[PDB]
Amino acid sequence: GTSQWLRKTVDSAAVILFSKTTCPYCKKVKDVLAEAKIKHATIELDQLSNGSAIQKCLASFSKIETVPQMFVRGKFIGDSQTVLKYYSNDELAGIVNESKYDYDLIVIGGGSGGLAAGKEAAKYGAKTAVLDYVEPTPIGTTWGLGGTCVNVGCIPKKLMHQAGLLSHALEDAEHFGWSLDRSKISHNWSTMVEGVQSHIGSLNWGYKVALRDNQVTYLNAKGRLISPHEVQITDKNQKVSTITGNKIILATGERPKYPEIPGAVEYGITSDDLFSLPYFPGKTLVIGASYVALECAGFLASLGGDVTVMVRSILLRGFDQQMAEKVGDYMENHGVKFAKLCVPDIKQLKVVDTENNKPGLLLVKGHYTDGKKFEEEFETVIFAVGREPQLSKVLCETVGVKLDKNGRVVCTDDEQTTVSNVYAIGDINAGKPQLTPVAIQAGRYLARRLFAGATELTDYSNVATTVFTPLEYGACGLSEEDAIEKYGDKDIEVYHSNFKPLEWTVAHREDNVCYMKLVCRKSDNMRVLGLHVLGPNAGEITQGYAVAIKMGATKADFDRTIGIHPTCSETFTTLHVTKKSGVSPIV
Amino acid sequence: GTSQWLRKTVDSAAVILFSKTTCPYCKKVKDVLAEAKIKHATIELDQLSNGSAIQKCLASFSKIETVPQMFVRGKFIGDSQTVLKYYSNDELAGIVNESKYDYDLIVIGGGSGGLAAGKEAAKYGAKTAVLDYVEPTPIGTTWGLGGTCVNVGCIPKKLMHQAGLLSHALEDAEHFGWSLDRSKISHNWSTMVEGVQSHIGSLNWGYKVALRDNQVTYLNAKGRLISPHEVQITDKNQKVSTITGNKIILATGERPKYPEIPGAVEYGITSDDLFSLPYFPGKTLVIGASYVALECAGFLASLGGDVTVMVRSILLRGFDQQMAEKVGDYMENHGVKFAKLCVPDIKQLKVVDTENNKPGLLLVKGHYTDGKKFEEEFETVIFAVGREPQLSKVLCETVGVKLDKNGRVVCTDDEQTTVSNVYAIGDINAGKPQLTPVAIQAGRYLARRLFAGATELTDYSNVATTVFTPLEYGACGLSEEDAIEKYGDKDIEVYHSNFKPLEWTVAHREDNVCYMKLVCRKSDNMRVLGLHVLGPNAGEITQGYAVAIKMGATKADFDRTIGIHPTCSETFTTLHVTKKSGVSPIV
Ligand SMILES: Cc1cc2nc3c(=O)[nH]c(=O)nc-3n(C[C@H](O)[C@H](O)[C@H](O)COP(=O)(O)OP(=O)(O)OC[C@H]3O[C@@H](n4cnc5c(N)ncnc54)[C@H](O)[C@@H]3O)c2cc1C
Ligand SMILES: Cc1cc2nc3c(=O)[nH]c(=O)nc-3n(C[C@H](O)[C@H](O)[C@H](O)COP(=O)(O)OP(=O)(O)OC[C@H]3O[C@@H](n4cnc5c(N)ncnc54)[C@H](O)[C@@H]3O)c2cc1C
Ligand SMILES: COc1ccc2sc(N)nc2c1
Ligand SMILES: COc1ccc2sc(N)nc2c1
Ligand SMILES: COc1ccc2sc(N)nc2c1
Repeated sequence: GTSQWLRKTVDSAAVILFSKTTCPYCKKVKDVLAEAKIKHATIELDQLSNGSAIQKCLASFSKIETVPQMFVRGKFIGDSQTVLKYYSNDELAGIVNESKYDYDLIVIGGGSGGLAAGKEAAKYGAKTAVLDYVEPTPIGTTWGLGGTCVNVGCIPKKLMHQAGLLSHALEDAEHFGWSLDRSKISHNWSTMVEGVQSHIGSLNWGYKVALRDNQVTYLNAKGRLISPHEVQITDKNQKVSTITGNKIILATGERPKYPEIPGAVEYGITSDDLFSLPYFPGKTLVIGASYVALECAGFLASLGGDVTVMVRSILLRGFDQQMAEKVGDYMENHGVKFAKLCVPDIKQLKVVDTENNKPGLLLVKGHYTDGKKFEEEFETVIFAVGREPQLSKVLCETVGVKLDKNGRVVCTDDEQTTVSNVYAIGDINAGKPQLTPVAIQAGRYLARRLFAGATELTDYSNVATTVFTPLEYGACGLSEEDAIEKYGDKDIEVYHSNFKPLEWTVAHREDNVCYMKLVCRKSDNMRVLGLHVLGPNAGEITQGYAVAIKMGATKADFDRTIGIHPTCSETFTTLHVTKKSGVSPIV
Repeated sequence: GTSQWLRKTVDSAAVILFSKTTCPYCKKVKDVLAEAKIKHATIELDQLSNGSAIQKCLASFSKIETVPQMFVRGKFIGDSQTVLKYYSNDELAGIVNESKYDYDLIVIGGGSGGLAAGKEAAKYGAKTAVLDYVEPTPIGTTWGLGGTCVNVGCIPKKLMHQAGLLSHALEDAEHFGWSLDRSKISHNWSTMVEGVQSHIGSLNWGYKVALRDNQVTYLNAKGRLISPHEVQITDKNQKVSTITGNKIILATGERPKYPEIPGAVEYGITSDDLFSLPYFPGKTLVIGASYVALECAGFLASLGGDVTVMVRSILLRGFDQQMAEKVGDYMENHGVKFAKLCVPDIKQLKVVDTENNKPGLLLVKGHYTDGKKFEEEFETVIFAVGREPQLSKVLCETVGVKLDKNGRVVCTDDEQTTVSNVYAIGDINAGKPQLTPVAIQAGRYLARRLFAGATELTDYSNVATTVFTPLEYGACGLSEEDAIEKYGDKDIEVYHSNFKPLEWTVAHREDNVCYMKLVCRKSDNMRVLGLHVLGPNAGEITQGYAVAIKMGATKADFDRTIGIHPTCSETFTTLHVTKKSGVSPIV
């Protein structure tokens, strides 16, 4: 119990001090360590409810039972007299840098999860390397340190969403008394992209500064795991070499898929290319119906573009389908065209005009599921048909790391792979939600367990989401159809209501488009199984409720909490119309 | 136990059926009542924990132990056969309408609490009257049904705040690529007031339709309680008469105070006048430092006004003072001027030009707390120095209703006054938070206890708030200073952090002005005592966390919950810097 924890903690910690807050000999050792600039984990036994047992177990390692005790990479170094001995004899620095491997930790992948893991590990004295390389897109697009979210994901996507939201702010301003004329105003794409990219550039720089300031080695090189402890690296001159590490974290993420049709790779683009594109896409086809497809089509339409979305089967597969349909109906009422039940079978009519900064022109041919034909011209074609890893590029098959049928890494609930010193975090961890805050939490918590004796695991259940379509959609927990499948229709009650933002009244916007519902379990005290909201600032609205759902909130907890007025979120505190009653949810 | 609940329910309900969902005899009685358009409460005994105990207890009133049993105003009326007998002989309508009083319920006051109480009561067959009258301001301002929030409070105040927020949307849009020039755009006060007043008028009418469709008698008349059951009314022609009622709900609210100085009533205005003012206020002095004072000064400055606030001592007395200082510092940096530690001693220079729609001109003279003098000219002077009831107008002292030293009604935890059939709700209920959703919950919950046999009480603790200053401030729970005073400094831990909205990056707004903190109790598992956030959309951010705080959230609950990215709210899920540590909170 305690003894198995202590043995795991001593074996993998890089530099660790066992201590008590009240001991002057411990304080004496602490003072020497960072005077020598030695980072290390510390465990204060007088703060743990079974530190008495832990203190006894230490003797199995050191032959002594007192504090302080200092260890390095699994070996007892000494008590207070001995550490100080090594200090004044100039032997300490070499003791703490002695290692079987080049690094205590090698992280393959410099994105959301890998940067978080690497920085946290270095805080506790682990000698750490972070490797990052960006394979160019088929047209040559590349970018800096930070991963998919920072460069070609959450950050530029929401900034362009905000640019689209501002179009309605300009419209609304007239009704609130401002003198501008919305009809005489236009949008400049390249001015937007320049501002977005300047912010991304400050993030690239900020990450390189942060790794420097934590004493992390950053290598802009491609990594490949060739045995449990050996990582082969290839740098920008094609020089190949091998570095070794005790623990390995795989954190290499995914890249967009292309469909296997003529012309797709040659003449289309993906989200990887869109966020730094030097010309306005113009008339655009988006192929796909994921949240990436709908978000990109949405802001393009708000920025003045002529936009079509070609949908294989349904919108937002895997999300609540009543909410998916309301999301799409709103988009279709504000500009976006949909080619439903349709797939592509791409021809080039004009080459991209790199000089004058203009798109080319394309003929797209496809068919509907009944066999009728699709044929139309577009200036830009964007594929948003899913994302995949390519771990046969990162991971030799002889190492023994097990993958699933989709090519993701099969892990235990502490992120361990089938190779005992190798872990995986982020989008490549099979079965986990593919989100930046999850990858960050998993990375930081894993670093603390490896190098500071922590025990807390990452909790992957009921993680809230937000889809940033022109009208935003936040959710936490089960869809209504999943809840019914799991418990049966008679054990599920659904409370719901339309609402109108107060900001929308003077602006003459729609009365009954925003919507929210709570999906509850009758036989478990009306437990809230899932929460759904369509409306402005849906992410801000949803976040706080995710804490209450984590704690097991019921309908009664929502009723006894009082609202804040005037807000959209307060509508969750007075819900009363049930779906079974058949009463209308309009307001 | 069960005995005394049943007695209370029978004596108080207007029309109540005791039933079981499975019984076809109950189904037949319900249908008769529905056809005769008789509204009633229903208690389904087969869905209560001790419904079997109630069923035998009903014998004390009816001499029968069976179901259905119908009661009217405390009298047993009959079982299925007997009720059908009265229906067949055309005797039912007179039985259900006969009462010792004109009304089952008279509500004095047609505002947030009063309208909610009256509509809820009528849903269970209580015969209800709602009285409302708006005594004009000193310059003659008056308005329609709905109360302070609807007409001169939360609704018009947040609509003008939105108009002010749009000035920053206009500035921001240039940086996101839109071609307007904020420099050549102006604001028209009267166009704004017209749109706001048109929405308020749709609410006045909506409340009159709602009362009609619930069979509630609405009298636009001044009401005065002269004995426990007698209400004297005065109408628009000064015709005086008396109506009687079984239960009485006092819900008359408050009005703004004026300071006792020359010129104040003659030449100043209050928030009561501001929201329909026919001319732009111009150079404005706001006297006071409550949330009303600051919210009004904030949007006036954003609309292009020259605004000064005169502060007697501190900003936002009663709120967290660190937070209040950050609110005031933001307004000072964005154009509001402050005259600190200063009170007024008002002179007319120009009379309001009612013809060409222009303000007058005033001289304000005052003095600072050390003795220096204040003297300066303003076009409009707005007093926001508090609000008070005047129950001497509403309530004869001989009736016996206890008031406190401030003139508010002293109530038990079920809103009962010292006169057993008289209740008080909303802003006049002493010691309760003076907020619109509180009044609505109190009113709806009380009507159900009186007329449908409900037992749930209103919970007044940890009610969340939002101050809609130009940068908004949301809170739920204790201020930091109140926590320290109640538990001691050694037992309080404070986690805090600055943040920057992603929307502010491309717009080049400030890096370290938004701010958030959690105030926690160490010896109670790091219980979250209070939550505070300064930033955009603060009310949307805070609302959901109020459910978690109601359920007893700890810091570990905030830590194990995952963030939604990119949002402002997610910063709460990863807080780690403590105030004790001395580490900077900047980003
Ligand atoms: C358009 C879009 C929008 C999104 N919006 C959101 C959103 O709003 N909110 C949200 O929570 N999530 C969002 N996501 C998801 C989010 O981007 C991912 O979940 C997150 O980036 C995953 O982090 P990661 O560390 O697992 O991988 P990544 O961030 O992809 O990092 C992996 C890194 O490793 C590098 N690498 C790969 N192979 C090697 C190798 N052999 N050697 C060295 N380096 C290598 C990659 O080039 C990359 O830099 C979005 C994704 C997309 C595509
Ligand atoms: C400027 C301002 C801004 C505010 N903003 C907010 C906000 O953002 N959020 C929030 O939660 N709260 C806000 N409030 C507070 C909110 O308005 C009040 O808490 C709420 O209106 C109180 O409701 P009530 O039912 O107690 O009284 P009221 O809403 O004031 O209604 C009482 C009614 O009774 C009438 N009456 C009085 N005497 C008699 C009589 N003798 N006979 C007949 N009728 C009579 C009055 O004229 C009035 O119409 C704000 C208040 C102000 C002043
Ligand atoms: C549609 O109305 C809007 C949209 C976006 C924004 S950003 C801001 N400050 N105000 C608004 C108002
Ligand atoms: C930094 O640029 C790089 C880094 C590593 C590699 S491995 C390869 N094949 N090309 C590159 C380019
Ligand atoms: C316009 O409606 C009214 C209603 C009641 C009264 S009592 C009074 N003094 N004036 C009025 C006006």
